[PDB]
Amino acid sequence: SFTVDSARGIFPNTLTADVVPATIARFNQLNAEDQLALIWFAYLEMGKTITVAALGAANMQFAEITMNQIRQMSFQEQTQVMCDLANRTDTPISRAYGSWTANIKLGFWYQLGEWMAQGIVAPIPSGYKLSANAASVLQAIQGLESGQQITVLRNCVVDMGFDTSEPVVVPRDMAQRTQVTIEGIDNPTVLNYMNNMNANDFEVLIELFTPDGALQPPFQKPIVGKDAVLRFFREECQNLKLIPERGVTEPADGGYTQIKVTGKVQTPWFGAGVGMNMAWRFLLSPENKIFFVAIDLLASPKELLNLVR
Amino acid sequence: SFTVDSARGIFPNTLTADVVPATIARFNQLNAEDQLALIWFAYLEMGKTITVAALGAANMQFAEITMNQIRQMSFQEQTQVMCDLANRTDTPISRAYGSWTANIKLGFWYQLGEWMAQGIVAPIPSGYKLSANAASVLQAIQGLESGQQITVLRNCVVDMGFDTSEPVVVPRDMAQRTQVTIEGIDNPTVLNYMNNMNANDFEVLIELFTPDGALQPPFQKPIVGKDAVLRFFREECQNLKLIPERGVTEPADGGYTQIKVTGKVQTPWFGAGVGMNMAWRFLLSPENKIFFVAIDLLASPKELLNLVR
Ligand SMILES: CC1=C(/C=C/C(C)=C/C=C/C(C)=C/C=C/C=C(C)/C=C/C=C(C)/C=C/C2=C(C)C(=O)CCC2(C)C)C(C)(C)CCC1=O
Ligand SMILES: CC1=C(/C=C/C(C)=C/C=C/C(C)=C/C=C/C=C(C)/C=C/C=C(C)/C=C/C2=C(C)C(=O)CCC2(C)C)C(C)(C)CCC1=O
Repeated sequence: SFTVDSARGIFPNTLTADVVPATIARFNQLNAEDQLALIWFAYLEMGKTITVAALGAANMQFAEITMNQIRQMSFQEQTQVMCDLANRTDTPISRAYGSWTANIKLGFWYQLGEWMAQGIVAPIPSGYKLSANAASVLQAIQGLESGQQITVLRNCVVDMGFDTSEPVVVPRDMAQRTQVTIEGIDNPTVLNYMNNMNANDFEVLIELFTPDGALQPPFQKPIVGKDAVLRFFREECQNLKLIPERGVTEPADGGYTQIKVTGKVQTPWFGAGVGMNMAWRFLLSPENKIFFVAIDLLASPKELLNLVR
Repeated sequence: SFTVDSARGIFPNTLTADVVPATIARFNQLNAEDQLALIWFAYLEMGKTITVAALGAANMQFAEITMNQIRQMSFQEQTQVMCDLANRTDTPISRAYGSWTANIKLGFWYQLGEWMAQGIVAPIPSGYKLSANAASVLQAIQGLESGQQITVLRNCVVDMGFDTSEPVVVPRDMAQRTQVTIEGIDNPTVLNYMNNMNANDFEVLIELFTPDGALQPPFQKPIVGKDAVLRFFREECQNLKLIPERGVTEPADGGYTQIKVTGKVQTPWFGAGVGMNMAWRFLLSPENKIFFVAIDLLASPKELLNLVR
């Protein structure tokens, strides 16, 4: 009667941008000094693109205390803390970082990055050489389209720190809510998944799922059950713009229904500056609830028009 | 024996950018809808220049709660709150805003501005007309050099709300502190004023002043006494870059000494993107303490080379 394991293979010819996890794996072999410098360089040719729209919502007071403690350190001390983070070293600061949600980690580095650009905290050593391995990883990153580039950078940041404040979640006022249109799809479960995402209405959204329903983010394991999925929505999924374009519906065994939708997604971290090409792969129960949805980062815009079996 | 009143006229041929307070005065006559739209337009052609370097230091948790409350409002409700702020209306939100320090007010509008650019909060009405008066004020703003433009915008923002959380102040580590060089000036009181400013070392800095010493910001009244001046330093003066260039020293009556220094200042809100041309006008006591310093926004770069009586 379909498992999460079996559901995650629906629409198998959806070609994903698996260069992204490949490059992350290459990055995770580098030494910490290589990792910091590589991101800095990759940051120098897209850092002015980040926006503050994702902040003001992740609440940073306690993290900012640590940021100011770093700001008071000598450049040798600041360098060591950043290496501790990259190495996932077991230190108090690195444990604190590792406890943070993804948006707080990103805001932490975003602020430190601006402080570095203004000399307020330690820049990357002027005459420091990217190792041969690191130079090749950087070159690979520079060759990716922006949506894949920012995904690599986010995942690299989020994984730092030693692995062991709740964000304010705000549903949009009804008068401003939009309704998507999807060429070839009118199933309200799919339309309302998109619309409640876009309105941050996660309490309505989570009711579209089966009790054991699962959601699989790009290049991640499935998140299983309403509690975990809702937790993921509130922690990470605020102020996305989901812009689906088209989709197809296929019968599935046992009264299930599988739907593929392609389109574009914008993250509040970059706004309209970066449109990532995505696919949503749904498996709906006989009661038309979401038992499984996978969200794929597509290999290229050509995949937006790939709706064949 | 010199008063603050008499001291503020030293070096009188220092030509200031008094177009800045003139344009602020014109702005303060406009209706609230005109004020919001005018800033938005003026913001559209310099908004991507603002940086986050001034945040993470003004601590915004409590202000951000109000920002999220605004984010939840209908566009009609959000519009009214912003008009209340511009009109300095006596409302709870506008009283809260009016109680904030300058950097918190600026961060509040900075975040709302990004949210507006992404549709998260109410944009300016598409078919709204700047009145004839407002169109002329906007044109005047657009014609100013960047340093004067950002000064107009800051003062306009700071004055909103109904007039009735402490920032983390971080002195630079000694190993990173820089020393200015000023062509024609070696008086340590002047050099160390600049150096302690640049290191956020306000407790050392304030000791350079006489007990009754006064500081006059651009187009402001003098701030009088160590307590008030130190308060101003900690609330507003973190992470400036003072880049003095040259200066002159003149004897003054009663064993006093008057010094003029010209150069450039950068604010963390824009980093190196905006260099404001400034003059510092010091009156030093016989004990070589700062009895008075005025900081002038100069009319044009030509004034950097104006050291004549
Ligand atoms: C680290 C470092 C730096 C700092 C560097 C910095 C500041 C780096 C920061 C980089 C940032 C801000 C990266 C943000 C990436 C966000 C992405 C890819 C969002 C994707 C969301 C998607 C696809 C949504 C998907 C969704 C859809 C549609 C659903 O349907 C369901 C939900 C779901 C979520 C799945 C320095 C520069 C300081 C140098 C030193 C150093 O080391
Ligand atoms: C409002 C509004 C918007 C928002 C607009 C926004 C976000 C506007 C934000 C504008 C910003 C961030 C303006 C910042 C200006 C800072 C300056 C001029 C610093 C000067 C410091 C100096 C000269 C230092 C001087 C110093 C020296 C050297 C000393 O020696 C001693 C100390 C002293 C301090 C004197 C929207 C876009 C949302 C539209 C709606 C709407 O209404």
